[PDB]
Amino acid sequence: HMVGMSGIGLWLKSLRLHKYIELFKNMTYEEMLLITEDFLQSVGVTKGASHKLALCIDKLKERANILNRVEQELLSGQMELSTAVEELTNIVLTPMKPLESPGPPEENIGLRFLKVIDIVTNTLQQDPYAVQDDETLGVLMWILDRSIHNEAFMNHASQLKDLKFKLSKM
Repeated sequence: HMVGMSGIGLWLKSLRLHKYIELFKNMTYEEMLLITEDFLQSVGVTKGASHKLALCIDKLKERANILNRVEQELLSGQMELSTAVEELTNIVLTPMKPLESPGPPEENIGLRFLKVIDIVTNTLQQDPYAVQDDETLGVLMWILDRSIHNEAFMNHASQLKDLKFKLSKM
């Protein structure tokens, strides 16, 4: 697989679409983002899966805005941690290019994702009852878990394990 596509299989499995793993064979990250429902129907994907995958690809394109929004609303106190962690859950397994990918930092998905993780874990440790929310804390630990193994975060794995360790001891 090419840059940013090492997690394509796990992502598809998460959407119950791993049946189409071969479609991505030598596809580049940029090509994946050019996928349309029309293209999928044309290459043998059922109309149902074509629509669903097209929707998922569209959501991939919204990641930067979603992360930007979560960052903002958490900093303003408008968004609950449970909500922020739910949003992250739907992004953590998506195909992400390495942090070292040149371009506007604001559009660097991996970077925005790690930024939100910092805000979340920081807001958490400052919440007197944070420890009492077993559900939210459990999802977050799973997120850190999947992030530690995301090749795009290769050079941050150490910091992530540390963070996850700190939280496990609250």
